[PDB]
Amino acid sequence: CRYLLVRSLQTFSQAWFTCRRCYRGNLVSIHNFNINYRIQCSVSALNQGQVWIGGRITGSGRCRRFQWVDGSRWNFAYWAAHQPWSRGGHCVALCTRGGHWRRAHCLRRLPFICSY
Ligand SMILES: [Cl-]
Repeated sequence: CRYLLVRSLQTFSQAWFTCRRCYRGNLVSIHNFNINYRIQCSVSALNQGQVWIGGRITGSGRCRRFQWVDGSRWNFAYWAAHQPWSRGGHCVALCTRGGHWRRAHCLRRLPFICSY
């Protein structure tokens, strides 16, 4: 899986369409632990504690159906302790320290990982 770290802080939608606009891809869609580690390796120097990825807790009310923007299936997740319920927004963000996933509010401006 090819992935590119963009260091500019942008909202989720911004990042999503930024990946599509600049590199013709999407926000990274992680499907195993290897990619999660390599992506964790690429975000070991980021001061920002989190980075956006393609995850979406998209559910009408309380359906809370995790889904990737890229459309790929949702078969893997590396959730942090005390996650991912009763906290956070609708958009997922990978914690730079450790590599565990979080739930963040989409309007937050954080670095992101573009796939290509
Ligand atoms: Cl939100």
